[PDB]
Amino acid sequence: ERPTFYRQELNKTIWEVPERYQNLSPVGSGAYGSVCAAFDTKTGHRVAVKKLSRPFQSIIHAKRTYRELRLLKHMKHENVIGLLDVFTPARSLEEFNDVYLVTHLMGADLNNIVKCQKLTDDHVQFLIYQILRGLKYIHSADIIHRDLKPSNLAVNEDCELKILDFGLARATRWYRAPEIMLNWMHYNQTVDIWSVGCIMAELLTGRTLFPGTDHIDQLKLILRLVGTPGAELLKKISSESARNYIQSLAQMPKMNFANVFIGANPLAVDLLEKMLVLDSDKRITAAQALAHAYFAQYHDPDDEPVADPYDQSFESRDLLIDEWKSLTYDEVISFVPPPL
Ligand SMILES: Cc1ccccc1-n1cc(C(=O)NCc2ncc(C(=O)N[C@@H](CCC3CCCCC3)C(N)=O)s2)cn1
Repeated sequence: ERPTFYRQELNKTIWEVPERYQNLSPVGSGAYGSVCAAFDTKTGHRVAVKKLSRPFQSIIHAKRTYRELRLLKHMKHENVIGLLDVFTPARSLEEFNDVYLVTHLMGADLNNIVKCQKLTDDHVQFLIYQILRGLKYIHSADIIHRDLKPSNLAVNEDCELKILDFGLARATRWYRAPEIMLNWMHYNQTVDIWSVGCIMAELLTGRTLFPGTDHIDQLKLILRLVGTPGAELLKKISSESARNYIQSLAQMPKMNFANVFIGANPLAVDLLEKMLVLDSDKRITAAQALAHAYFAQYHDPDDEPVADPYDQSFESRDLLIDEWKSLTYDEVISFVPPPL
């Protein structure tokens, strides 16, 4: 039942796509990759079409291609980007050299909702609720985002939010957890919870919480708010050199957040305290945060679903370039679209 394709020049390359997709036009000025908006003649809705770059040039390109298709095929949740379609003009494995991914077309990213102005407390509740609902789902599959920031979060006009990643699945360091920038090495899923705390502060105040000029300055701004490590945290660091280094960027106590977020909802301030903890073993989880009193008007414990298990064992394998290309071809052929 193979569709009829048509060719055109877009982004100075030949795009070849099913006649299903009409009125292609480049969007994002390069910020999303090679992406066009299009009209889906099957549904009457607009979609985003991404063309992958040199997908089987090398073992590293081939494994990156496979990884992104496996992640997108897994994600089935309202608050996470999903795969509407995946296609290739190739009629066989022999001629397989191009991959196209189709998602929802979003309206605006969170920088374009905030625009350096405060949001209302009710609007902040609704946005952060949806990010946490998405993160409960991703974390339940043992997937960590690792680069959450306003540019990777997007809404429609009804303010319905989805999580995406415009980088390489694993630019600015303003949203990065302190353990990552201190090279502490034993990361857990609450690196994403740190990023959510920074984003929530920014929605409430209209300003960046930790706008560091450089790597050193980023850590000094963090430690001025959250303080020098306590005795319980220092006991979990191996190297004398690492313990000296963190203490040399601090020598200062944790501030009370009630003194920093003047005018804010006291439940907002309590939740920010539980997200922005230096010791990642003591940081609140996505599931715990959804039950916090700050989200009473939105929380439904019966509609905060978890993921099917995600087999990540390919990440440990060393395969030949034609093997990664064949595994990718099989995943295109096996795709089942979501319901109309
Ligand atoms: C028009 C607009 C306006 C304002 C903001 C955003 C948008 N906008 C851009 C797209 C888009 O590029 N869609 C095509 C895509 N293919 C692939 C995508 C993607 O997110 N891969 C991830 C997938 C895996 C992650 C895993 C963590 C959770 C999020 C998905 C990756 N880098 O491998 S997104 C849709 N809407």
